[PDB]
Amino acid sequence: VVGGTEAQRNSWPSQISLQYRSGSSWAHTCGGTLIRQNWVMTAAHCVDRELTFRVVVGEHNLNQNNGTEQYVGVQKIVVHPYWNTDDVAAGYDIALLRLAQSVTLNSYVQLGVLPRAGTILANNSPCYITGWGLTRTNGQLAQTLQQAYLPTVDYAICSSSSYWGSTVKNSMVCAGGDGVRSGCQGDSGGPLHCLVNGQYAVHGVTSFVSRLGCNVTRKPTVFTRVSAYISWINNVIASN
Ligand code: NA
Repeated sequence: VVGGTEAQRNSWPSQISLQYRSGSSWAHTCGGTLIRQNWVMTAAHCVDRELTFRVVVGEHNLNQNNGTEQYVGVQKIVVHPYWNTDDVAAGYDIALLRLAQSVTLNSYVQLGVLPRAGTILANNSPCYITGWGLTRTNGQLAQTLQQAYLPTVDYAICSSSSYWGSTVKNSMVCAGGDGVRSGCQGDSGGPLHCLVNGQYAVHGVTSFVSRLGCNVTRKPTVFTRVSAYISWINNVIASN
């Protein structure tokens, strides 16, 4: 997250770190959201590679013991059936991961609340992106969980020529684009939390930014719109 600030350790209890085994160690690769005690939602493009993955919940500092982490293997990966790796702009950038064991809920570990199906945010709605992604274009991952305030940009605007044009679809949400704050590598799969009727819900799964850098004016971060996929999510979980 570029232009972010350190999150309080109990602000975003549905946030997870997806990590892969790298030699003798594990390394953070993207974010995601806990949606059942044994299911995680992330971006499809995060699990494109044939790696060994684990999920870490209750994480705050990637490089120190926080005393709150639970580590759990990924048992099954279900990517959206329409997803196509060489066409992120077509959408369907979403995947569910079944965990090997169910995690225990506490003040650091909670289920993410999803929006009702079909819900669309008005232009300029207040949202926070959270994650451990790069803190500058071509930079390094954050140690501690970061958050940034990124107001939504509605489809009519973000699909106009000076923004994303037809690369953005109605199945997506855009947020940010002020040139100071944005998502960045390592944030993919992570949540966009928006305050609706007094309650934060996860409205987006971070999907892509502009190859011209993370924080670029009029290239808001693009997220998969979770409220477009409520039935898909229910169906997968009901059938697995
Ligand atoms: Na830690």
